[PDB]
Amino acid sequence: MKPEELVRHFGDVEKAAVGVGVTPGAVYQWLQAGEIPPLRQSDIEVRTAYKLKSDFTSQRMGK
Amino acid sequence: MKPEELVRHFGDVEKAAVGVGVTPGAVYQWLQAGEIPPLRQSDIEVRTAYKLKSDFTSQRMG
DNA sequence: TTTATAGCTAGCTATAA
DNA sequence: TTTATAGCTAGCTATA
Repeated sequence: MKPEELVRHFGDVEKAAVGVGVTPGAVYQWLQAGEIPPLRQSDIEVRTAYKLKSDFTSQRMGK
Repeated sequence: MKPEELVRHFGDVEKAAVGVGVTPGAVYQWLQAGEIPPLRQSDIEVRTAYKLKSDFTSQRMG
């Protein structure tokens, strides 16, 4: 999943940082990079009960 | 998931290490500690197509 | 609220038995 | 094969 999809999912940056257990500064860094680091994407996919999918899972499932 | 479940799943430490994209020495650390680090547990769950469950998922389904 | 970035350390890899 | 641990940096937190 892309940082903007994470922000849509929880509603804003503050709620996204609380939703995945980081500081807002981590979410702004993902947004600026246009990318969530890979173990983090797995952890977000797990912690959201797969409502958000990692790039790994989307690729594996054939997009 | 516990480090013993991870190793039983792949067959041995070498195969576990290849299976989750780490060196065997990372797997020996998890076994000796008795725990796999949290983000790592999530990655193993995703990379095994949910065949192994993180402690988080195990607890949530309980 | 967001940007920019210094500064730290968990959790790896590398190594030497 | 496994132990013990040094060497190291990605990816955070803390800040300004």
